[PDB]
Amino acid sequence: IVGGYTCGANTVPYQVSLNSGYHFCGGSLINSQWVVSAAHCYKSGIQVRLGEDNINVVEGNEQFISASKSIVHPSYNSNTLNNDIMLIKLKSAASLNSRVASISLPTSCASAGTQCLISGWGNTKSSGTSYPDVLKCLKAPILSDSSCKSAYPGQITSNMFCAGYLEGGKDSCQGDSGGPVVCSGKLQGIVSWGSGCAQKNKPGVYTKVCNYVSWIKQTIASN
Ligand SMILES: COc1ccc2[nH]cc(CCN)c2c1
Ligand SMILES: COc1ccc2[nH]cc(CCN)c2c1
Ligand SMILES: [Ca+2]
Repeated sequence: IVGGYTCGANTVPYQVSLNSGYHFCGGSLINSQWVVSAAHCYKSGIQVRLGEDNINVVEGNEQFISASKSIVHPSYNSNTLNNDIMLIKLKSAASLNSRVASISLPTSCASAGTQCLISGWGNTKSSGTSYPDVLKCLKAPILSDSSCKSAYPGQITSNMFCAGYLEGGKDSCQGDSGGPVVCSGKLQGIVSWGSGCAQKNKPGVYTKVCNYVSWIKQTIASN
């Protein structure tokens, strides 16, 4: 997260870190057994780390649970990033509490102008590299579909939306991939892609979670 703020330990209780020897992506806990992330975060050997603040220090609220199964969306295209969503099932159920909590799925899509919270352990610099230990947060509005498409000609599908600041300076970045965009208490987005980070006229692009709720629910119901 570039241009954000330190969230505060365990204040984003649905935020997970996906770990394969190191943090490599975010995700969102949606029930005691399941995490939603980006399809571009797929790899084998994932350990889901819940209750994290400092990802390099055991602080006492973590739960570390290995994935039993990953399900990339059937229509994910890794060249265009269309349908950039994946589900991860935990080998055992997380113990839910005030610091490890699921985030509600949307019942309808969110509108341009809605304020959201984007979070992760990604790079905090737009030119250069610095990776934080503690979770970073950014409040950002959803942008209009028209401004999103104008910013990224030929690339925005009906399964994507932009959020952030056309002036630059505030954005998600590398390592925030797969993490949450939460608006009015609902998971509306997943950190998906963008041109650089925090660049003028190049806002972050996010998977439009509301399009996937039926797939998520039916997948959970049979897996
Ligand atoms: C865009 O950066 C990342 C970062 C972490 C990642 N893990 C696995 C993948 C590729 C998915 N098959 C990936 C990509
Ligand atoms: C500019 O390099 C990267 C590298 C990896 C990334 N993952 C997601 C994003 C977009 C964040 N808005 C991103 C950007
Ligand atoms: Ca920790």
